[PDB]
Amino acid sequence: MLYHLFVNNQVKLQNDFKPESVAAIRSSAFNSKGGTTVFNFLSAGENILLHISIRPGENVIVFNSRLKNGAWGPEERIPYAEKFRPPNPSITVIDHGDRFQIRFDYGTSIYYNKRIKENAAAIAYNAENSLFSSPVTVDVHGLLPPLPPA
Amino acid sequence: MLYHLFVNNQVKLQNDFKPESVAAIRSSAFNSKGGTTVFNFLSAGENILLHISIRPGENVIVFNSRLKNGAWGPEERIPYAEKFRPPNPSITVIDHGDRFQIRFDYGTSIYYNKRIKENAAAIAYNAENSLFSSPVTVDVHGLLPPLPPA
Amino acid sequence: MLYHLFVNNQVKLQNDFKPESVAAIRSSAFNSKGGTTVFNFLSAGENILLHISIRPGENVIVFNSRLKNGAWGPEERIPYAEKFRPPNPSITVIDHGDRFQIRFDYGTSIYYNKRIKENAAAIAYNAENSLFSSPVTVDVHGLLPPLPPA
Amino acid sequence: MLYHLFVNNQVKLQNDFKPESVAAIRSSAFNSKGGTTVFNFLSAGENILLHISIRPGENVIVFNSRLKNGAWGPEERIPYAEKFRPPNPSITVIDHGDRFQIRFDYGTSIYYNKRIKENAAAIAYNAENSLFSSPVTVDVHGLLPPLPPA
Ligand SMILES: OC[C@H]1O[C@@H](O[C@H]2[C@H](O)[C@@H](O)[C@H](O)O[C@@H]2CO)[C@H](O)[C@@H](O)[C@H]1O
Ligand SMILES: OC[C@H]1O[C@@H](O[C@H]2[C@H](O)[C@@H](O)[C@H](O)O[C@@H]2CO)[C@H](O)[C@@H](O)[C@H]1O
Ligand SMILES: OC[C@H]1O[C@@H](O[C@H]2[C@H](O)[C@@H](O)[C@H](O)O[C@@H]2CO)[C@H](O)[C@@H](O)[C@H]1O
Ligand SMILES: OC[C@H]1O[C@@H](O[C@H]2[C@H](O)[C@@H](O)[C@H](O)O[C@@H]2CO)[C@H](O)[C@@H](O)[C@H]1O
Repeated sequence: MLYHLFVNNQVKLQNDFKPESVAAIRSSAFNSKGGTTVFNFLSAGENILLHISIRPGENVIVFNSRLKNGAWGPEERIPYAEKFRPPNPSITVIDHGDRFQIRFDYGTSIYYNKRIKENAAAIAYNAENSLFSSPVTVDVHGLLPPLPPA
Repeated sequence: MLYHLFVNNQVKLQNDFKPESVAAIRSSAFNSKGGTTVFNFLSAGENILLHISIRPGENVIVFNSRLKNGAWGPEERIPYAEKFRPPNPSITVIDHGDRFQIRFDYGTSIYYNKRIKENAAAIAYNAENSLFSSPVTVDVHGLLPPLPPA
Repeated sequence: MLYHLFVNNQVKLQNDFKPESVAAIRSSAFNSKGGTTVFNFLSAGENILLHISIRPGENVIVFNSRLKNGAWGPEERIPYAEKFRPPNPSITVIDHGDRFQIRFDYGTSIYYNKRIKENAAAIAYNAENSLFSSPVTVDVHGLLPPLPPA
Repeated sequence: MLYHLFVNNQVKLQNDFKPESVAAIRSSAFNSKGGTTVFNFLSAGENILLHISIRPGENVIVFNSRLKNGAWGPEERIPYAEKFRPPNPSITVIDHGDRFQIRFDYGTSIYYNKRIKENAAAIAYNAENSLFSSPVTVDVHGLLPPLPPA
């Protein structure tokens, strides 16, 4: 299923993003001078199941969760440098049931254990001076598709 | 290469669309009540190498070519009914040197012999009440990529 | 990388099967009357990092690990029924650093935590009356490849 | 549909290779010192609809056709050099209805007009000292599948 997720907006998923589900986020540009760019996986109740904060100017990507009206939990971080590949940087999120797998263009995957057991109903995109394009292409799968030889 | 082609606009390609090149056009929605939607493959000199005019009312897809300041030549048209598949309708164009191959969601491929011997420098998208999303996700290849077993 | 893994034989990998690596195993046939078929991911020192024992009669798929000259540890098994899809049954293994993820044609993914902290140097295939073809087509990736929209 | 086409043998297609059909041939090796290697697309009547003769020692690839007990027609040739890419060279054949498209690893595609109007029922592989592996992996499609971004 294809979606065009615009900045400072979101897309309501046709089906719940649940275990086995794959979200392929791809940008049609890379604005090297952009600022903090955020991507949230929200539940039907608007809880933030997976928060990804891409901070170029702090050289770190922060992962967290929080309930609609709750506080943030502990931050899980990683170096921002050499993760994205211009001109079409991408982010791939896979629900492995007990945790999420987030793969960027470079480096090994980041594993985030689930903190709020609920499936995702929507994907949000927030940033004032986005690091990526608007919209970004999002192809959500019900499961891993057949893979090409390369 | 990923491009986001907004309606009544166009996208300047990073490299010429030439023989062996494949353009994968995908929309995140299908507006049944949509009007006439047009996709053009333009050359550097703005010649319309391949004109794809989708007409729901008139029930046909019309293919043509035309120089920037010239007149349209004969039309090669086909039935519009049962070509697209909602919610993510698609259009794929492949350059085979002497002719273009066009493929939709349903039916067989359509072949259109080249009339203006030039490569494409940009892809246009026009519509008053587009049949598709805005923008449309467009993936351009230099050659046919590795195929999945399914 | 494409390998043809013949039965009761193995294939020496061009590069270590490590975290982020994906192995796409596919058979060109399914022999219903097949017996116990085994696939092993072996380390340079011939340790059996991941043992996949498919048992049609006993109706289960058994996962285990073992040092070259050591004894098997506890078995992590699952029901065999409705896992494969003829005529081209498949098995996919992905290394996630701390555990392996196994996927068949049907059902959800299976996760097996690593027991022997070593990378795989070869992939073995054993069977008296194999359930699959000989050889089996095997595509190994360094990282997850680009995914088709479907 | 997957097939394992062994040298000096063939594979009977589950379905007729006809217009829109794609055959993806991939070798798991490249024997640079190998000799002439042949791949034939045969009809149910054993007519050779598409003959591909890969001649390294003559630096040419020859295309031809002929009926089960008929003579060869005129040869359509091309340079052999820099077409295949080790260690996993490939050949892709696509039926465009009025002609075939043959793409190797490098160079533009070769277009062969059909000479015997019949669909293919089998694919043969002949060579004394093959340039490729045995078997070769063959994934035949009923039509072009969804393409990955790269
Ligand atoms: O935890 C995610 C959350 O972080 C906020 O920023 C934190 C910052 O990381 C921390 O070092 C500082 O002490 O407190 C800030 C506020 O909690 C972001 O503002 C917010 O957008 C999320 O990304
Ligand atoms: O042929 C492409 C061109 O068609 C124009 O419409 C045609 C119409 O299809 C034809 O039946 C009539 O005879 O002439 C019209 C004008 O030449 C479209 O208006 C134009 O945008 C192109 O799509
Ligand atoms: O556990 C992997 C190992 O199993 C052996 O068979 C086991 C059998 O599954 C178990 O029920 C019994 O208690 O012990 C047997 C031998 O330890 C297989 O023979 C061996 O090949 C591996 O597959
Ligand atoms: O035409 C395909 C056919 O060619 C045969 O070889 C030809 C050769 O190409 C030509 O130059 C010579 O004059 O005659 C030979 C016999 O026709 C191959 O022997 C045969 O296998 C096919 O590849």
